[PDB]
Amino acid sequence: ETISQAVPPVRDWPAVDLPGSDFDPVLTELMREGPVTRISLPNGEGWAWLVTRHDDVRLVTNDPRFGREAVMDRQVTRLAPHFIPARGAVGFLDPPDHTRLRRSVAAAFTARGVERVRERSRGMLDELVDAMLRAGPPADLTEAVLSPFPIAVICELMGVPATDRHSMHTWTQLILSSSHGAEVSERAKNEMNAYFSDLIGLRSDSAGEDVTSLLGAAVGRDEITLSEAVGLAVLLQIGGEAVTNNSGQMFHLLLSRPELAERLRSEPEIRPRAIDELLRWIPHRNAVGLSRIALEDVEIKGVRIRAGDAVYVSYLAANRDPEVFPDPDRIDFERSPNPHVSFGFGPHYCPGGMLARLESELLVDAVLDRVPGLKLAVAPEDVPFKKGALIRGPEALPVTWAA
Ligand code: HEM
Ligand SMILES: O=C1C(O)=CC(=O)c2c(O)cc(O)cc21
Ligand SMILES: O=C1C(O)=CC(=O)c2c(O)cc(O)cc21
Repeated sequence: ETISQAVPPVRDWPAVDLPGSDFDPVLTELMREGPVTRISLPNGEGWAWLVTRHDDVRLVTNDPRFGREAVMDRQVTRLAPHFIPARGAVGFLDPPDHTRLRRSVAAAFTARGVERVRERSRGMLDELVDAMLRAGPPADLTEAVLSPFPIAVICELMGVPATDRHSMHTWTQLILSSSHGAEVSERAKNEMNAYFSDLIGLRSDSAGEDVTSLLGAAVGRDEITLSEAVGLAVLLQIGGEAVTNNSGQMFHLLLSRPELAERLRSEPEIRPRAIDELLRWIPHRNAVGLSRIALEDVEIKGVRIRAGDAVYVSYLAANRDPEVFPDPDRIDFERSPNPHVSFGFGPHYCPGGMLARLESELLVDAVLDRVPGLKLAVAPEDVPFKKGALIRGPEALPVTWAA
């Protein structure tokens, strides 16, 4: 019985700033190589496994045999020189503890929960768009709207005072500053970890609808510890700005394809489905994020993952799975059920998914029908994207309209 292979060599995945929303050439390679591959990233050390197919990604992210808690142990190979989550944040918690932590704020993030901030956010967005309309056609449709809106929405939902929004943005970008943008990221994490400790403890020891009040209440009832509450609050706060990057890519795409743009401009009722397809397609991040450690031996597509080995999943790769999404690279606003995974999978799935969709829907409504014929001020290829980041997106989005 011939001796075959299951030894894909370790392939280096250097830090590379990609153009616009173009797919990562290296990930394409890894995908076709096989369902299970091995990678080496800029920071940390080792060669972690990489899963890329839709079904296997769901398996790894939803199976108790793969944990996050142990990732803190050794120094797994990764993109960021530092680890983003705190030593007790949900990102580094497994089911037992992870479950009661997510349960503490779950009601604030369901479709029903986030719809409660819908109208409030709409007014907030109109104020930003109106201010832009007042300034003048030449505008940066990121600094004017895409950045300020998501920041205001997450701050209002978290219970962060408007006067502190600038601090949140400063710290978040230093932490997600592609991390290799220094490492000054650790001090920024600590400062943010101190801010939320104060907020949760200070004032949030009463009754409010905001998330920090909810967390403070849970801490007071001894349901979760401080630190657990702070760790979760910080990840929610930084994650809230993910909509800036993503919607930036969303509008760059739309403004690059007149066919797609007019259809959304003419058919408002198809916008929710269309936005979900865009979310599937847009390559949200550079490379991969946070791995999981095999807690025991597990076989994936004929490959034995040894206990202790690190394993990454690529949600971007899974969203381009030919088997699940026929003609993966094509943007089809109709799309069958299309269960992408841009918001992750398993216990760690994004708590902000519904909120992100709500924000994107409001942004599209305002940008397409509030601003008279908005359009890119330069060629799609001339739009500058962030070069040295974790979450991909425009550094600036030059636009004009018709006023
Ligand atoms: C279109 C915008 C967004 C995208 C594409 C996105 C995507 C993701 C992905 C891929 C993960 C990884 C799941 C894993 O660990 O395997 C994640 C986690 C997370 N996201 Fe988002 N996200 C978005 C917006 C948000 C927003 C607005 C918030 C704040 C409400 C948020 C909060 C979080 C948190 C707290 C986690 C960690 C969950 C955990 O480990 O339990 N996300 N997100
Ligand atoms: O763990 C990941 C991860 O592995 C990939 C991500 O994109 C991500 C993210 O966008 C936000 C997060 O809170 C966590 C992650
Ligand atoms: O981009 C990353 C990333 O590269 C690793 C992360 O762990 C992470 C995270 O825990 C939360 C985030 O919002 C983003 C990230």
